[PDB]
Amino acid sequence: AMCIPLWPARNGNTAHLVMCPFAGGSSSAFRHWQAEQLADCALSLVTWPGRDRLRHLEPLRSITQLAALLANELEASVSPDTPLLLAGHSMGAQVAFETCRLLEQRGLAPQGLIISGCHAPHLHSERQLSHRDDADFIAELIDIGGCSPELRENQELMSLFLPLLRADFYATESYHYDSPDVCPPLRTPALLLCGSHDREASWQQVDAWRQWLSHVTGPVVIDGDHFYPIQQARSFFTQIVRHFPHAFS
Repeated sequence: AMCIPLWPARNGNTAHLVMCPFAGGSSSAFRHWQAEQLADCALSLVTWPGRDRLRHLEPLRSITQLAALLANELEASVSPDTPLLLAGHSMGAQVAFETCRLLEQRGLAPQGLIISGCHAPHLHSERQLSHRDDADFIAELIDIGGCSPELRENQELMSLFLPLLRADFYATESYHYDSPDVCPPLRTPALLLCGSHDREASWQQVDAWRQWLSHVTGPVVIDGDHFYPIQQARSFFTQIVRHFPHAFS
């Protein structure tokens, strides 16, 4: 399964929040979330094929391919009686959006979509990595914030990580539409989140998601940098719960 549980539901809550991770983010990226359940919904993290317990698979190189895998899994595994919330940050926002698109088409719209820290699909990120050689690629990764310079000093780590990181960044950078009118807007209620000091996604880049979303609140600004879903988890989940009161009973 792509989805791995992080929180069980508690206090009788029936909602299930499914989180799509960062580009190159890993299992370990979200241990901080497992340390303390901040809301009563069940909470699962999506694993891209090619790493963690799915390392026996080749990494996919397309946002829409990831979304098709995830939409099928959720359609098979989530009871239609379960209020479903789809969330994603950075590249995960693109997968969450496209997954929501497929579920919505199928008559299985989730109760909510949370788009965090990501430019809209008709835009390109101002940071671009896929054209760079390995040294430059890693320097961008370090600049983003979730990568040790130790990676540069070990060809074996580089041979392990770079195909995964490069696959992720190719996927998220090649993901682009010429115009919002290429698809009908999504009707699933949506929340836009962005960070006050997030260098990967400005308020304007996230606000542009309103071209694709019929029922949207935000951007709601969380005080933090690109890692605010982790470093400011309390604000992150507070804003999610607040904006989806139906789904949290």
